[PDB]
Amino acid sequence: ETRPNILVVLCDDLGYADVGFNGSTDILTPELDNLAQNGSIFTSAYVAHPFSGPSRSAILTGRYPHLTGTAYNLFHNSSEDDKDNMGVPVEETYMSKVLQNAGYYTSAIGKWHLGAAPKFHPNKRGFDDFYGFLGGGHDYFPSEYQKTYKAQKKAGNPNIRDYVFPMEHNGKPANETEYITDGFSREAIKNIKIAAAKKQPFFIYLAYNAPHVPLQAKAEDVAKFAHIKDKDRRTYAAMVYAVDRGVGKIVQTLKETKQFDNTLIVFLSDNGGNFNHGANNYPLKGTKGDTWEGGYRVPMFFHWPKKIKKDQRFDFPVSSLDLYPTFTGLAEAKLPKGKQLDGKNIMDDVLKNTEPYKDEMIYSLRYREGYNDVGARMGDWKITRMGNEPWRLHNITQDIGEKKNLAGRYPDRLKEMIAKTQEWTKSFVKPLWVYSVKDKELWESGQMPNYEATFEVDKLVDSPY
Ligand SMILES: O=S(=O)(O)O[C@@H]1[C@H](O[C@H]2O[C@@H]3CO[C@H]([C@H]2O)[C@H]3O[C@@H]2O[C@H](CO)[C@H](O)[C@H](O[C@H]3O[C@@H]4CO[C@@H]([C@H]4O)[C@H]3O)[C@H]2O)[C@@H](O)[C@H](O)O[C@@H]1CO
Ligand SMILES: [Br-]
Ligand SMILES: [Br-]
Ligand SMILES: [Br-]
Ligand SMILES: [Ca+2]
Ligand SMILES: [Cl-]
Ligand SMILES: [Cl-]
Ligand SMILES: [Cl-]
Ligand SMILES: [Cl-]
Ligand SMILES: [Cl-]
Ligand SMILES: [Cl-]
Ligand SMILES: [Cl-]
Ligand SMILES: [Cl-]
Repeated sequence: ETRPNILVVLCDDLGYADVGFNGSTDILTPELDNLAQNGSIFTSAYVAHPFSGPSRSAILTGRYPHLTGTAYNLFHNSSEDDKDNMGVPVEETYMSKVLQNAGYYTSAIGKWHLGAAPKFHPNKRGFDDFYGFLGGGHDYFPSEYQKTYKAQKKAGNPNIRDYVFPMEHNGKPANETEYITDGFSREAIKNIKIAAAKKQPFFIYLAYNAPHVPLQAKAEDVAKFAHIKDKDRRTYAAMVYAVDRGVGKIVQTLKETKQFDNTLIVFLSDNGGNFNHGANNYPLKGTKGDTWEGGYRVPMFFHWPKKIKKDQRFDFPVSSLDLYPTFTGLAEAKLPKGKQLDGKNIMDDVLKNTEPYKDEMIYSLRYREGYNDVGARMGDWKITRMGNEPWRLHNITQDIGEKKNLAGRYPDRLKEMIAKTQEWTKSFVKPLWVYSVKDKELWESGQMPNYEATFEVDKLVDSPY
């Protein structure tokens, strides 16, 4: 039929300069590069939050996490009891469910991080099939983590880390035997073949945990980078390379089943690279978690041979929030009544090279221990507050590294963008959970969120003398 298949390939903590098509000089990603070159590379792509849980929530709900109560990560080994509601609210309908109701065969593979209790399970949230783990990460070698899991059960460990838990397949044990990146690639191939056999459009949410810690890589991938002297960089490159291998096999499967031409492949990272653990975000400033560009500006391409031209670069800013309305539009799917969305259906803009966010803002706000980091972009201009320092105004097109603070030269533009961003925060909800005890103390006493203090300007720079 006319409706395209959709494959999201979502990496975890992949740095900005860590794929070939986005600038890498040491990591080799020929299969991803080939896809990017045969479609549209997005040079100003943003995720809705600079860390996983809230970013993933935003991709699947189509709303900023500040509107859904999900702006902090779930903790390690979060409650698996429905009564504790440790998960994204069930009332916020996921794009997977919408696609499933419109006749797609739907599959999620890899990392979830959206709730470990039954009501939050992928199979309850629109996925016909799920293969992966429910929490925030996982050790990569089954021979290693299955030994550790059994050994800790035998020792009577009452709090085994979910990183070594057996993975699952629709709620049954997975009995994985491969390096799990290779396993996730295998399950993607299989689900592509199932969709081909059913003669049904597919939506596959392939959430590799690579290159997220722990840095663990196959010897055969390491040898591709054996000369790289920094052991972290060497292992990380091999981890990314393994994803690239899997994408190459997925691509051959799509061609063999004749689904390649009419499949939209979207590749991105859930957030910026963590430069403490192998990642490189050049030329951006900062690291995973920041509201510098480095925390939430990510590599992205769209690949869809039927519609998207080759060698395209799309330079206008876009959001991972656009995936929900764009995909449901492509699926000719009807949104549930009352569903709220923060992004736009951008596919016509990509095809015509027009500006979807013209005179509109793409935002980040990240909660810290007593203050807020903020970023906000319109057109060529961005405002940033990091570490509760004085506000910065950057021409992000001219100054991608956020080095030249123009707040003094153009104070009206600064204040203009502040006012719009402060108005945005008036729609926020309270978090359903926070992350640390410190967090809970600050919110309970009203020290957080204090958006009013976040949007102070002149008193941060004026001298009292
Ligand atoms: O690894 S060891 O040093 O041996 O200790 C481990 C374990 O420590 C790890 O926990 C996580 C897995 O690797 C890193 C180690 O510190 C951690 O990475 C974290 O993964 C999370 C997802 O599972 C998140 O990505 C997390 O990042 C977040 O951190 C906070 C919360 O939200 C923001 C930020 O505010 C986000 O960036 C990331 O750091 C240790 O916990 C355990 O005690 O011992 C193990 C060894 O047995
Ligand atoms: Br749902
Ligand atoms: Br397993
Ligand atoms: Br860290
Ligand atoms: Ca991440
Ligand atoms: Cl453990
Ligand atoms: Cl084809
Ligand atoms: Cl740091
Ligand atoms: Cl064409
Ligand atoms: Cl700085
Ligand atoms: Cl001005
Ligand atoms: Cl709270
Ligand atoms: Cl002020």
